Amino acid sequence: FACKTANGTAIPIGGGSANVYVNLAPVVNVGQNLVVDLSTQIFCHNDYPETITDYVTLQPGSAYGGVLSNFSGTVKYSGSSYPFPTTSETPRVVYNSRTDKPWPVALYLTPVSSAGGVAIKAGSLIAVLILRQTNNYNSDDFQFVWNIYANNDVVVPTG
Repeated sequence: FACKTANGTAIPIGGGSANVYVNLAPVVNVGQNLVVDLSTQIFCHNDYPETITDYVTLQPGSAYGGVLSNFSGTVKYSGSSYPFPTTSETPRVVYNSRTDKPWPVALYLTPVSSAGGVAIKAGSLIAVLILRQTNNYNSDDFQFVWNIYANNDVVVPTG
């Protein structure tokens, strides 16, 4: 399980935690508003698929940070939505190929205002995600943290 950002920046492997800088494009929707689609920003593969299959889950306690710290919403993880901040462990995503594919994650916000918005500055913290990596033929089982930072200035709609 080895990942990088769309800008080309490596993300640590093997249990190291990371500061991960991403571009975001928030959008207002009926119901949940999109904060960031990480599936356009973080790409991952498996460098040893013949010998091991990787499984990755999002752990409880994953949450917004910075100016979004007080907000709730949902996380779409591999085609299903779950409460955010997370209070349970998601099902597993499988990595079994050397070909980069998205980390299939998008973060949404529950409307709490009438037409409000929150400015996110480039360089500021968006979210703190806790990941857990396991595999099929081993007992290796470790957790690590991705601090998600904004690359660009945006307005997140809260209405």
